[PDB]
Amino acid sequence: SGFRKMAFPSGKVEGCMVQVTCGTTTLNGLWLDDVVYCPRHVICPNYEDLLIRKSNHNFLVQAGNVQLRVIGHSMQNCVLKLKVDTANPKTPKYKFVRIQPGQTFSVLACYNGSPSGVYQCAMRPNFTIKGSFLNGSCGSVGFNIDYDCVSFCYMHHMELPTGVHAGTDLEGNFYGPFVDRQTAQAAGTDTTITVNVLAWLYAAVINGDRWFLNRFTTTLNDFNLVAMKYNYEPLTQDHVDILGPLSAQTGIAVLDMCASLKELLQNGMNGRTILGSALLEDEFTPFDVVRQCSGVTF
Amino acid sequence: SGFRKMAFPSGKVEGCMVQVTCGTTTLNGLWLDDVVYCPRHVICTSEDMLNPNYEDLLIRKSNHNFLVQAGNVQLRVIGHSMQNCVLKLKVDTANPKTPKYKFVRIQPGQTFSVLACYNGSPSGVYQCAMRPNFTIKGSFLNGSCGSVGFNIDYDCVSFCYMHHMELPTGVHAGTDLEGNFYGPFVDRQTAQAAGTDTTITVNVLAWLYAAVINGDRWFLNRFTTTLNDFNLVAMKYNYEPLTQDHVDILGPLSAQTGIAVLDMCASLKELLQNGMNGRTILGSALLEDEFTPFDVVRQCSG
Ligand SMILES: CC(=O)N1Cc2ccc(Cl)cc2[C@H](C(=O)Nc2cncc3ccccc23)C1
Ligand SMILES: CC(=O)N1Cc2ccc(Cl)cc2[C@H](C(=O)Nc2cncc3ccccc23)C1
Ligand SMILES: [Cl-]
Repeated sequence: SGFRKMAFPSGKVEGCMVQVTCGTTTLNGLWLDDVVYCPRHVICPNYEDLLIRKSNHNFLVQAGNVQLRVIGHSMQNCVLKLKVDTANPKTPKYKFVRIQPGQTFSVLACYNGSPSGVYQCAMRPNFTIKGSFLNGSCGSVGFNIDYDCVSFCYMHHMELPTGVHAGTDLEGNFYGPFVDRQTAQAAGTDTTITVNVLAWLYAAVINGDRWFLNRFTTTLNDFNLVAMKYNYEPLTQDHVDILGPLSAQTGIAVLDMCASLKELLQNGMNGRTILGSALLEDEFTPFDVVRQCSGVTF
Repeated sequence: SGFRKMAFPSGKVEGCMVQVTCGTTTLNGLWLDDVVYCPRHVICTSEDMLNPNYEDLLIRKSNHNFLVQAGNVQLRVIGHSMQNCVLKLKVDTANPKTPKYKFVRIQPGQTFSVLACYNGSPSGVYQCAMRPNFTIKGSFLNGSCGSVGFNIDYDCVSFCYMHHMELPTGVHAGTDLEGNFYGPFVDRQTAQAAGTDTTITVNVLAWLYAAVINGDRWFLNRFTTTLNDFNLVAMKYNYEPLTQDHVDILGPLSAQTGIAVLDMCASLKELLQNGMNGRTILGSALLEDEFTPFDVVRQCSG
C-alpha cells in the first residue's frame, strides 16, 4: 500500500553528470561515451558565429575531481556536443527519446556537475515542466529507465517568468515554442492531463479509496464536452485503450471512471481527499500506476 | 524557482542493494563493507511471525542457510549476528561500491529518501517524512522489506531507516540501521496499530516560508500570536505543538523572508480557520508537512 510520486533510480544518470565551464558560464553536461552534451547557451545570439570563435581548450569539462580534455565540438540544434578524449566508463545502456506531453520522467537536478536531487516530472500539455531549478541547473537531465536502458528525454535550458521550466530533448530540439535566448517568452495556457488523472483515480481505487465512484457511465463525446469546459486535455480512444489493464484490475470501466471524474469536476471533493490530495493529480501516467502498484525493478 | 518533493540521488544507495534469502523468505539487504544488514524477520516463516523467538530461530541457522545475491553474484556468508531487529550477515566480499556512510537515528518530522527495492533490485526513489506517530507513509508492496531510507549530506550517506512492516492502515513501520524500531512497534504479526497522527507544524511553517520565497504571499496577515496561543489553536487541528526549538530552527527562514516566526504562525492559524478558499500554495490545496526547515533552505538556496 501507499502511493508516492516516485522517480526512477538516478544512479545510472549520476555516473554521467559533469561540469561544463565556458568563460564565466558554468552548467551541467551529460557524458555518454566520448561526448559531453550540454545546452549551447554555455558559450553565451548567432550560435554558429559564437561557436566558430571558440577553441576546444575554452571548454573546461570536469568529471568529479578529474578534468576531461575536449578534442572537438559541434552543435546539434540547441545542444553542444563536446567530443572528449576519455570515454565514460560509467556509460549505461541508453537511448535519446523525445517524449509527448503528458508523459512523465525523472529529473536529476545538478549544480556544478554534482547531482543534488531527483524528482518526478510530467511534460505539461503546454510543453513546459513544473520543475525545481535554481541558477546553475542548466544541463540537468530528464529520463526514464526501461528495463536496464536509460531513455534520456530532457535537457534543462531555461526558466520562464512564471517559474516553470523549458528545455530540449537530447538532440537539442526544444519542447514547446521556446527559443534559447533572453527575450519575451511565456508559457501558454496549461491543461490537465486527463488520462493521467484517470490513471491516478485507478491508483486510488487499488489503494482502497472508492468514495468518488458512482453507478454512472458516460459516452467519450459527452465526457470530452465536459473535459473541454474544465481545461482538461481531450481523452482519446488511445487513452481509453491504455487504461484497459487498470479498468480490468479494478472492475471499473474507463467511461465509468470518466463519469466519476465528471462529477468531481462539477461538484468538487467536498472536503475529502484522494490519495492524500485535495486536487486531482495529473503527473502519473497509466504506466506509472501499473509499475508502482505491481512492483517493476531496474 | 519551483518547489518539488525532491529525493536525494539514489546512486550511492543502489550500489548497496542485495537480495537476502532464508528458506522461502526473500527480502532486501544493505551491503556496506563486508556486512549485509537486513530485517531479522527474514529467518521467520509466516506462521512464526505471531510470537517468534528470534534468538531461538537464529541459533538453528548456519551461514550457508542465508543466500545473499549482489546482482548476478552470490556472496558467501561467513558469519551472522543480530543487533536488535536487524540481522548482520558477515560476508566474504567487501562491497567495492560502499560509499562514505553513517547510521543516524532520526526524530519525528525528519525527512529522508526511500529507495524501494524488490529482490535486491531498486525500482523507485521517493521522499518521506517520519510521522509524529513514528510511522512512514511509504509506497511499499510485498518484498520491499529491507528497503532503506537515507539522506545525503555532502558526500556521506546517512542511513536512517530500514523497512520492516506494513500496519493495517497501509502505513509503514521500520527501524534505524541499528535495529531499533521507530515507534512502539515490534516485528510480529500481533495486533498493532498506528497511533493517531498529527501534522508536523514546524514543517508546514517551513513550507509556508518556501511559498513566500517563491512569491506566494496571499495567506499572510497583519497578525502575530504568542507561542502558547498558537499551540492552543494548533492542538485543535491535530497539529504538533510548536516548541521554542522549532521557532529557533525557523530563524534563518524568518530572517530571509522578513516574516517573524510568530507572524508566520498567525498565517497558519488563519489558514487552519479559513481553509484555502479555492487557492493553492506551491501548487497544493493542502498544507504540506513533509519538508523540513533544512529541506526548504537546501532547495531554495543550494
Ligand atoms: C537570467 C536568467 O534567468 N537566464 C536567462 C536565460 C535565457 C535563455 C536561456 Cl536558454 C537560459 C537562461 C538562463 C536560465 O533561465 N537559467 C535558469 C534555469 N533554470 C532555473 C533558473 C532559476 C533562476 C535563474 C535562472 C535559472 C539564465
Ligand atoms: C501481513 C504481512 O504481509 N506481513 C506480516 C508482517 C508482520 C511483521 C513484520 Cl516485521 C513483517 C511482516 C510482513 C510485511 O508487513 N511486509 C510488507 C512490507 N511492506 C509493505 C507490504 C505490503 C503488502 C504486504 C506486505 C508488506 C508480512
Ligand atoms: Cl532528526
